[PDB]
Amino acid sequence: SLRCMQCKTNGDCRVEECALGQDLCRTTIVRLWEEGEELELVEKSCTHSEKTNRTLSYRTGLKITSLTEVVCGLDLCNQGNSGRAVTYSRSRYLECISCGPEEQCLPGCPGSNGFHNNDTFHFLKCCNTTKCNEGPILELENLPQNGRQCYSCKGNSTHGCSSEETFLIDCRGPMNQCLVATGTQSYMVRGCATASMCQHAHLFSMNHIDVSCCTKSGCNHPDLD
Amino acid sequence: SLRCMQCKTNGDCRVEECALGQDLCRTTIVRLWEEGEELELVEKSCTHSEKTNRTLSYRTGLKITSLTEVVCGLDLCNQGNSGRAVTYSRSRYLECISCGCRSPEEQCLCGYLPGCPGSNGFHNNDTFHFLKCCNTTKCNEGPILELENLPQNGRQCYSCKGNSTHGCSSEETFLIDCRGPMNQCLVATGTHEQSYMVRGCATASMCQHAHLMNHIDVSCCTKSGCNHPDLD
Ligand SMILES: *[C@@H]1O[C@H](CO)[C@@H](O)[C@H](O)[C@H]1NC(C)=O
Ligand SMILES: *[C@@H]1O[C@H](CO)[C@@H](O)[C@H](O)[C@H]1NC(C)=O
Ligand SMILES: *[C@@H]1O[C@H](CO)[C@@H](O)[C@H](O)[C@H]1NC(C)=O
Ligand SMILES: *[C@@H]1O[C@H](CO)[C@@H](O)[C@H](O)[C@H]1NC(C)=O
Ligand SMILES: *[C@@H]1O[C@H](CO)[C@@H](O)[C@H](O)[C@H]1NC(C)=O
Ligand SMILES: *[C@@H]1O[C@H](CO)[C@@H](O)[C@H](O)[C@H]1NC(C)=O
Repeated sequence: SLRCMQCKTNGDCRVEECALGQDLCRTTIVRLWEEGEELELVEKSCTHSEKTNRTLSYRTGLKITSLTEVVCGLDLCNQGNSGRAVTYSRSRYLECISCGPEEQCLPGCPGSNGFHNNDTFHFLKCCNTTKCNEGPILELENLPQNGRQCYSCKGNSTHGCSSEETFLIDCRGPMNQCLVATGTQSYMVRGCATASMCQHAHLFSMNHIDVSCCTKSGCNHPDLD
Repeated sequence: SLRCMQCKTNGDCRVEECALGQDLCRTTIVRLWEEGEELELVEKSCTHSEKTNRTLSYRTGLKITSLTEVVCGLDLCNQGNSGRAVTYSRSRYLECISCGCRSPEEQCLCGYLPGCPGSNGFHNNDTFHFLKCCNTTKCNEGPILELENLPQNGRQCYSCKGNSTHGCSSEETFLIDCRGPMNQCLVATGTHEQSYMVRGCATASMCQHAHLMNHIDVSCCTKSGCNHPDLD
């Protein structure tokens, strides 16, 4: 009876006897090139000569890339303040797509969104063209001054956003608009935004998010709401 | 000097004092939805507040997918049966592309001459090649279907591979029924690294501009069985 080598990189590799009706050994090679990169994967497994039917997935056309950065000056501040351990990666698959952050099955895309203040940065770009995908998303530390200045805070009207705590900051990159965002107990941020953000906002990450923008330096000052 | 968390997936995780002038701790979260799949990555590291330059890549626009599948029915035959070990995965990067004669590797500067956009299929009795070239995000989301998922399209071609004395003689040449869009009979004769020969079912694209065998010589016809040896 028929035994094949069962092996793929980062896997439990063994010789295995196959199930009945698995009559073929297989070597698979996937070579993939994009953006000057060449990936080459090999997988060896049993397999079958029978044709077997399989569903085809919903070709969405859209790839959504979302970035969030947080910075601080104090020691060890990027340590997580949880009791338990921190997530560093996560694969999530929506199995509806194989038949049988939005949940559509059976948005203000394409475009980019941007926001930042003195110590946090959120960028989101969704693309239906290949060039859009190949572009990298630049973090705060690589965006130059744009001549705009806006006010920055986050927190209650008494903790996080209060005359002491709100500072004027020099905007960077395409975030050449000033922004306020109101939401939820009451909670608020100020910072530089892209004009894109002011139309379709998506942030922390509160609800009943109320957003307004103005396009002159300093104009998101508190005594202007 | 300031000590921050340095940690990431498949990374060396620790607390480290940062280099001078790196006055900030950082936490970065990248969520990435694509083809019904949500991937998120977190990175904690040092960084700095002064803006510092970084170049962007030449965005090529193309994604070349390539599936290759080889089968046999004999015990332990997907053994690579060489003395030395075998490559399960390999990543290559062209450093030029970060702002630092090709086919199908690439030449950035013998440049931008594929004839690609589209797909190229070929199979024979026991091997299968398919080359999906992409220009839009929708052809990417199309998976490449293994031979076990292809119906028979009605065409029949002859099939061999190897020397004209060993592997591609009337003795070793068998008719096979093609599957999928591989509705053309093909012979190709190239070279290894003497003369090489291969016959199989291929696609019309495979016959126009496609490869993947040096000094490739390809000929295609579309009547079942017409890639028979004594027809060349
Ligand atoms: C899918 O598979 C079923 C049974 O396995 C078969 O009746 C049907 O015709 C197949 N459809 C296609 C398009 O191959
Ligand atoms: C992307 O979507 C827009 C609609 O907003 C459409 O006009 C355009 O043709 C699409 N591009 C691609 C490459 O699908
Ligand atoms: C908002 O106010 C309450 C009480 O006034 C306080 O306990 C809480 O910490 C404040 N919010 C933040 C984010 O500090
Ligand atoms: C990169 O830095 C150089 C000098 O270091 C500067 O002249 C240039 O303007 C910077 N890049 C851009 C795109 O401005
Ligand atoms: C793909 O490239 C071709 C040029 O060969 C062009 O006609 C087409 O619009 C491109 N599609 C996209 C989505 O860029
Ligand atoms: C045909 O090729 C084989 C290798 O597959 C080689 O060993 C053999 O000598 C060749 N036959 C000739 C040159 O007649």
